Amino acid sequence: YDLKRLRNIGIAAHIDAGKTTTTERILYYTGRIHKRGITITAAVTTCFWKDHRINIIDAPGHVDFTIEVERSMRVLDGAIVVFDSSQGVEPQSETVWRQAEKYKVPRIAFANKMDKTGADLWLVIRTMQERLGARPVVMQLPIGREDTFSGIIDVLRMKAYTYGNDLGTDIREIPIPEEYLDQAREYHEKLVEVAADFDENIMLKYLEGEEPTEEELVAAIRKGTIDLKITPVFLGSALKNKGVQLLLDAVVDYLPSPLDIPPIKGTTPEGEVVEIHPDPNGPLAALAFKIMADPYVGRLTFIRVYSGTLTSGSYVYNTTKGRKERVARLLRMHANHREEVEELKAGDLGAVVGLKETITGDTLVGEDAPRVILESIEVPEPVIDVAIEPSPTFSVSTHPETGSTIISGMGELSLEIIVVGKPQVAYRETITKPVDVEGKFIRQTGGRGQYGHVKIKVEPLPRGSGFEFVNAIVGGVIPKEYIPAVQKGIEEAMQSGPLIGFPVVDIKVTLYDGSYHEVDSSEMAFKIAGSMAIKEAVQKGDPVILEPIMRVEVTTPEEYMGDVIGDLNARRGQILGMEPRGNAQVIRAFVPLAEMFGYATDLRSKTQGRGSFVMFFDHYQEVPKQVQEKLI
Ligand SMILES: Nc1nc2c(ncn2[C@@H]2O[C@H](COP(=O)(O)OP(=O)(O)NP(=O)(O)O)[C@@H](O)[C@H]2O)c(=O)[nH]1
Ligand SMILES: [Mg+2]
Repeated sequence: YDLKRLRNIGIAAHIDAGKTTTTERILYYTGRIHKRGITITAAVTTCFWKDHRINIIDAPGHVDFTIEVERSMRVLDGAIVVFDSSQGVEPQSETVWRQAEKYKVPRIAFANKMDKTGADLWLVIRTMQERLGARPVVMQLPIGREDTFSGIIDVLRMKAYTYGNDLGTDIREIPIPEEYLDQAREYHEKLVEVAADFDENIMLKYLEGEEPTEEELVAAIRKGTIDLKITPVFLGSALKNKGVQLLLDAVVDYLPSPLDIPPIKGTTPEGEVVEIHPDPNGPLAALAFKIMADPYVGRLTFIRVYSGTLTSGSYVYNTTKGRKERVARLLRMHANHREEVEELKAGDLGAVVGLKETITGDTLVGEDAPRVILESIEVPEPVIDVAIEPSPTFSVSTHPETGSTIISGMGELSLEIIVVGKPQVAYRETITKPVDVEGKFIRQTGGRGQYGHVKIKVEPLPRGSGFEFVNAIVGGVIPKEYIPAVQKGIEEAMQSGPLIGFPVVDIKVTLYDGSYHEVDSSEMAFKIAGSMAIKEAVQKGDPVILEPIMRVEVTTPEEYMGDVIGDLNARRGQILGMEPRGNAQVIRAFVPLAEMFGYATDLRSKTQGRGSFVMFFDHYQEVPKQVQEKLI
């Protein structure tokens, strides 16, 4: 174990770019030494390359636009960004890129599919400059083109490589062929010129015409990469097994260890925000980031250790839940087998066996360690509903729309992870003026007399105040044995209101009068009496509809910046602010959830596919008269 030799990485790309085949070839090359039909299912997979441990953190999720991604991004240290060489940086690659600096994560690029017709390194470079404002450094040059792509020039070390087959079984270092020498020389000088910006010493040699050392140049490019200022570009063909080992070399060379990235923050008991340094002999602090029901050992919990050491066969403490846990065994997942380990130290990742109450996002500490918390406990709201009848916001409930069960969540595509219904907004209903009404069920039904009679007062309560019920009955006017029945009825009717059928929310109900019959009264009669009363009260109380208003962040290139604002205002929005993020602009806005349906598509049609958005429930508000009348 040595912290400097760890490379915690994620591979990021468009859906067609080659993330999976680049991953699997990586696992191939890394596992040849010493060491059924599946798509690699393991949140973190460990492997070895030139005396370094590479932990590949997978981010499957789904549509990868979710806020779930930031956990994946906080658990890894660096990224390889994979471009498809025919296209340059792609609309989503532009968003995928936009996520990475949104999280201060050092990245290298991999210009993939260099074998495919259209493949052009230069189109990748120029578009990274123009669209992403990236400052790419040309680290490699291709030998041949498309179908003739056969070799790669390393312009840092001025070496070339040629590939005999497409199988990854024949690699040979070769001299830079003569017709690429001028270009190679020219791009070497450019790379020295970049490196000179990060090392005074190198600038001087550049001016004097002295060649710097491999070590210096690698260091200077490493500095700039980690400092987020440059992006070394590498190229190849994962499918035709060319460029992959040189990519792995670049992971070691330029990507950060856990010491190279600023440390994670924690909230202590006393409430302060403290930094936590990767010290293995410090107290234990770990974060769970995915749970898997694997067959062989049952519930697995994957963790990243930030400080201290997690030991097999000991007790830990879950600070997010306030609970003892027994770590029965610790495991690592390799490409073909699982390994039982005695411990897991700071800066490392693995899986734990035997945990019971630990969910993803939860903090684990040593038994006598400081009780710190790493991820804000915020528990979001249930704003969308889906009738899916043919705990992390896949909540399941049963109420109105008899014989239909619902899956409530938030974020159109974001709640859609379990998903035969269509997405509906969670409207509420309330009154705007106090009323005073009666409920009366006086009937001959079911072999006997039935009689219930309640009078209630109903007021609206400040927005968000909830429900209040008061019983102001005097001298058994309604017999005491029946009050629970009438409460029960009031509650039942408040589940479905008068305008559109949704729960009633911010009202105060006061039961103040009524009457009964000495033989004919019963619990059933007073239940219905109360239910009748509240229905009438909500109709008479000049009722209004409350919709949820979302907080929205849209990131868009400046040229479309006028067209998006136009569109947001057409969606009954209010434009709150606008602060830049790279050569992009982020527009914050309030907008109704009713107006955000299929927004991902309109934004991409008004933005040439390069803009994206995130969304959060903020508050309930009334619909204007127009929208209410129309909501029928
Ligand atoms: N010509 C060529 N095709 C490639 C290369 N790498 C991948 N492909 C092809 O491109 C397609 C996408 O592969 P894949 O690894 O699934 O990409 P992905 O980004 O993982 N897909 P997704 O994210 O949707 O699961 C496949 O047909 C794959 O074989 C390459 O280097 N050259
Ligand atoms: Mg894939």
